Amino acid sequence: RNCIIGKGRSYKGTVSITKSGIKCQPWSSMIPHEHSFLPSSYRGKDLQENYCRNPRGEEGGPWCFTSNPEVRYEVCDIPQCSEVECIIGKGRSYKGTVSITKSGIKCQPWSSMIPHEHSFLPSSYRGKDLQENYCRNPRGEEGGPWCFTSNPEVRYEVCDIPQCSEVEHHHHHH
Repeated sequence: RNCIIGKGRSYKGTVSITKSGIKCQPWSSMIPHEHSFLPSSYRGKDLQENYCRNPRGEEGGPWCFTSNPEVRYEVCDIPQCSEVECIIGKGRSYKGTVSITKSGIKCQPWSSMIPHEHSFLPSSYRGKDLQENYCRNPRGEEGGPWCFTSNPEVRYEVCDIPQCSEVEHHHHHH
C-alpha cells in the first residue's frame, strides 16, 4: 500500500513525487542527477521506475532523486499507515469496535441474553472475538458484521462499516 510502516525500509509502493511536489527522477537515469543507486547493484531494494524508496533504511523515510536540476534529492511525503475502522469483503475478519447497527441501535453484548436470547456465546466461538457488544460476522455470512440489538423489537441487524477499499492507500493504476 501507499503508506509507510516505521521508516519504510521495505516500502514498495508507487508514490513518485517529493514532499515539495517535484516529480522523481527514474533510478535507472543519470539525468539530471548522476548517482550510484544503480538498480542492478541494489536488487532487493526494488529501485523501480521513479518510485520513492528507502534503500538504506534512513530516518527521513522514502526519497528519490528529483527531476529538478536544482534539487538533487528530496524525501517524499508519505503518510504513516494508521488503523481505521473498515471491512474487506464481507468482514469475516473484522475485529474493530463499532457497536451500533445500520439503523443506529446500540448492540446487545454477546455475553447477554437480554433482550434477545441466543447461542452465540463467546466461550463457544473462541477465535471469533465475540467481545463486548462489537459488530462481528462469526460465521462469515454475506451481509457482513452484525449484532443482536438492544431494542426488544429488533432481534438483530447488520452494521454499516465502510469497505477498506474506500479509505486505503491504493497502488496507482500504472
